[PDB]
Amino acid sequence: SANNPWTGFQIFLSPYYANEVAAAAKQITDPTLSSKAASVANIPTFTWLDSVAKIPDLGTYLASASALGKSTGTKQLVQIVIYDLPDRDCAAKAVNGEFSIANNGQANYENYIDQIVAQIQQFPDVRVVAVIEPDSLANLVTNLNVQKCANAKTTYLASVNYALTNLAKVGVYMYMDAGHAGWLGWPANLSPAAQLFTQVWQNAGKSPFIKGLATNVANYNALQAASPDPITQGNPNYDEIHYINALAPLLQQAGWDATFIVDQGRSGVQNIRQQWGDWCNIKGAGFGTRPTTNTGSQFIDSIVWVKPGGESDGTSNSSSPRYDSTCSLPDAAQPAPEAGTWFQAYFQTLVSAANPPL
Repeated sequence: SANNPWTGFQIFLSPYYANEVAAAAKQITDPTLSSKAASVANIPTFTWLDSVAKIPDLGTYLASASALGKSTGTKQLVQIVIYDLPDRDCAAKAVNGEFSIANNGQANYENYIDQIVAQIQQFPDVRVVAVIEPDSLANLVTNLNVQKCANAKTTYLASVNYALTNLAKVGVYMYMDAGHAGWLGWPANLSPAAQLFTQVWQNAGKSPFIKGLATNVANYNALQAASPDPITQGNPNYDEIHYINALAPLLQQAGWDATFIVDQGRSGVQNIRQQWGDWCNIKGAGFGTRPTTNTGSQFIDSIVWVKPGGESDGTSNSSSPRYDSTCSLPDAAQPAPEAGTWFQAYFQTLVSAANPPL
């Protein structure tokens, strides 16, 4: 499209990820690996607003970005993930997330959005790009047979709508999460997916700030695969570019000339999964293509690092109340700590296996 949110801006680098990476490079013993590892703090990632407790961090990042822009003669851009739906991750094996539908989820999520909007409103010289609710809408395409998802459907739709509608009022550029090629890219899932995303776009008033969709968030697919990963058998859309090429024209026909962003933060190593649906701490993953607007596709505004590689996807300890058995599969790195916390051994391999190399 004409207006790529990233062009003409400097991305604000997460100080939280930078601090994690610096501490990790010190725990890495080999000096050559260590310098490459240390350089990861300079690679832009998304900040996950996975709880209300993270909202004050957003405020500090906006204010820091505003001051940095003035100090360096740049316009700054802060990258966030909206990730706090009630009954979050409905098809997962474990309950996570602070809000529940049965305890005023909708009002509490709305208040979470209101607190985010109230921060963003105070810093109009900082641009914000938000990924909207990974692992939400995609479940409403393929997983309505999952009872938790069926029962969450109206709440997910209403809550995502509230986020889109109100973040648009403060000019946030938004990409709704849209799964990945092995979820919604199956040809038979494309039309149902397009129908859902276009209904969501319509309900939020077709705001031009709703730029499109984010794919491969927290996943491992290639953007452009050299050859199909064996996990993809049966699906001609074996990588993200095939998925996006197939989905984009369906959205265009609805009057939404959508554009896309694609997570590649853990895509450096292909052919590492037994089954395509295995998502948790996949062993042998490497850092992938670094964020860039040089995407190779008319539909793709940016390659991004949404999931911050090195932070766990979930614990492998079956005694944890947060335990999802996907995190104990043969292709999951074990033992693994709680979701969101630092997983040092996993980070070190991401560095060693990076492709292109660091």
